[PDB]
Amino acid sequence: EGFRQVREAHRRELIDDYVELISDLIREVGEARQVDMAARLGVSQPTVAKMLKRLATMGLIEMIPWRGVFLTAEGEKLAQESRERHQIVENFLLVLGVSPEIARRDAEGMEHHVSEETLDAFRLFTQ
Amino acid sequence: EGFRQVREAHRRELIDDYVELISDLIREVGEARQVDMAARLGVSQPTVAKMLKRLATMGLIEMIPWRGVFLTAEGEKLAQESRERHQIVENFLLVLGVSPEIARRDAEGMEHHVSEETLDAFRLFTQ
Repeated sequence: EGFRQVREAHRRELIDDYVELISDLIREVGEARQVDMAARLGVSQPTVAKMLKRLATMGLIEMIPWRGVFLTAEGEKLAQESRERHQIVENFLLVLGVSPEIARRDAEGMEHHVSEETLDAFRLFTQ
Repeated sequence: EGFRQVREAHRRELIDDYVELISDLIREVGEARQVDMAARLGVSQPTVAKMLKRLATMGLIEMIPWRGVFLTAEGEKLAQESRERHQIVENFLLVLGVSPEIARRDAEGMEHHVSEETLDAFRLFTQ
């Protein structure tokens, strides 16, 4: 599998993606169902169900019968913070002059590998 | 598991890391053994052996009895190119003003999520 540090960083990125996904789903279609999450992640339903229980254990999500998944106050803030980091990187790349599509693409995959000091540096760039 | 596009990007990053690792090992200790590769990757020996056969099939590596693993001309160039991309990102972050340690860290994890247009933009930055 791998070094503890790397697995822990990978777990963190998964958590962020899951809570951002849930918020985006509620915001776009009004609900976040397990089947829709699975389809939008590209994974089976069993693995989504598996991650949801981990999230509940971390007090990040609440599951309601016939209504799907929702975020808790802690989970919604976590999603807001991830989104914010992705935006800082995206805006930085836009200031650099990268096409809007590519800027948004790279920012999504890059953010999780950007240290805090680097993100600050990106933010710094006002121009 | 996931979307084809994502799995293919992940496979690519693994290939680069493996060939860079092999070149770095030969350069630092004169040889690249499976047990040392496994230990330095944080994975078991079975998975390294598994990836090595995939690399041989791609004509990227050659395995020699009692001598370990070596790269082919194609494999050595692939490693040189990965290293180069990591360097472009690292230098870019240094120009930005990020500490040497963090610059090298983020560049390693970032490069695989940086599109070509973005890398050019990074290179562009001369300052």
